[PDB]
Amino acid sequence: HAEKFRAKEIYKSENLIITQISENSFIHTSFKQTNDFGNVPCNGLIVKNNDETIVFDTPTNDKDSEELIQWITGTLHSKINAVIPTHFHDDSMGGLQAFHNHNIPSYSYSKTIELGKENNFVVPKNSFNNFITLKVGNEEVIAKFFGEGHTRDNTVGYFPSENILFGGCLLKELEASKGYLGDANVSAWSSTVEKVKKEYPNVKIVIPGHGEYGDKKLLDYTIKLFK
Ligand SMILES: [Zn+2]
Ligand SMILES: [Zn+2]
Repeated sequence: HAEKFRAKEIYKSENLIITQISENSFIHTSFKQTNDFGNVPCNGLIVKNNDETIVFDTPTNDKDSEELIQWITGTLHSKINAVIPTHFHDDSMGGLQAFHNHNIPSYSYSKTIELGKENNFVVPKNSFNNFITLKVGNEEVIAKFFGEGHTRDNTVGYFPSENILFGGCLLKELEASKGYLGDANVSAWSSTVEKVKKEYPNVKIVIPGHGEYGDKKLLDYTIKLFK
């Protein structure tokens, strides 16, 4: 990592890690319990302007979501304008009920709601097809569907003021394996990520759904992996 903004790990408990990666954005990392490999890390993104934030992805469960919400409200001293699960799997949406219990507006791609309901998961209350821009303070965030890949509903988040891309599980960390393909369209995945890369050429940081963030190289790696 050689970004002009030197990343800072500003919070660490047994269950949640916050890593500041730009002046006003932060990776949230929590864990998914798998009966096979123990706890595996899962990422989301917090963006902030003044005393307002937007969160991409929930932790897998309400307890960790509550820890995250209380950290934002209690330590970042900010309101949460919105939460945006980037796909229907638990590592993006499993802890959504906690956000609803705080009356935090939730948004996802329409297909995320459809696939969530098919699995009797709690789903967001608002939907879009195929992008939305939401205000955070005097800035905005983009949430957009570019095509199928890891799942058929996966969306990405972009914070243009700091050129931060939250790729979600559509994006892989460098050298990652292909991961869980049970819900994937591997035929479209590379083309989808090519579209993301074309749309955000000035990207500075790319955050994958699991593992280590980096720069545009994660886009190139993920494209190549699925060709
Ligand atoms: Zn997934
Ligand atoms: Zn994932």
